[PDB]
Amino acid sequence: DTAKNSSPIAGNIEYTISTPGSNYAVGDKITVKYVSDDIETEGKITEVDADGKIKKINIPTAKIIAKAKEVGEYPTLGSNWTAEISSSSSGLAAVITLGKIITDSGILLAEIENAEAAMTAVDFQANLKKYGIPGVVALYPGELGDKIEIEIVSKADYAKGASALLPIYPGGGTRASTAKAVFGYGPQTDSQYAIIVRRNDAIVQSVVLSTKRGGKDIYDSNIYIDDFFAKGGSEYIFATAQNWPEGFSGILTLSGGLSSNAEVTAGDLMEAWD
Repeated sequence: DTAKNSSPIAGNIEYTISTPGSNYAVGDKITVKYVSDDIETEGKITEVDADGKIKKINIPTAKIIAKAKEVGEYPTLGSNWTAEISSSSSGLAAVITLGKIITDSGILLAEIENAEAAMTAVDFQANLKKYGIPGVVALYPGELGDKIEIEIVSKADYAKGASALLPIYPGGGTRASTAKAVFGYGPQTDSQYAIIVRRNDAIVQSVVLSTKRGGKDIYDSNIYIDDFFAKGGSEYIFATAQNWPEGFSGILTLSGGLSSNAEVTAGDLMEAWD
């Protein structure tokens, strides 16, 4: 069929800011209802302009997806579903129109020598910005990449240790940060992020990398994201600094991994056996 690498884009809900309105604020809550009953109440406005016009929002999808599957509307959704901004907000007049649950990861990597071109392609990048997440994906295409989860902690949030409750994307909820428990040494600049890669409850990689060209670890090793990955720094994931949200901390669930039927080996099955 079609090969795809698991990404943080799949699993999100399409949205359009049909009318931006005005006087809204970041943090204003958003409710998604099904046939006029609350399903998800922890959506939020994530970007506004100077006049309070809504620019970006974030809607967690775990409860929406669970319900959609129950009622036979996954992942199309449709006109049974509505989004609204909490009545407590100062804003007015905005209209948010919901679409489907995204199943396309939006990315396929082949040889890591051409991966940066894929990672920085305009369509993929537009979706990273729209959903407010960094571009971190499974290195190899296939369903197995869905089992990779990334935990990312900024310098400011690293200092907080387990007091930092990290939001989980795109599903919702939070989880206490493990970065201070896992690393001896944390981010050294505000361009640096502790990245923990887990597969099947096991940390398979953990490293502090930078979104700033030229930044290095204590051994003068290059830790700028795109370089680190282009040079084969990971056997599990690939990433870009482009549109990495400044100060991002959070947990990324990857999905949408898909194999080309002809390319699957018995080895891939063994590796999936858990």
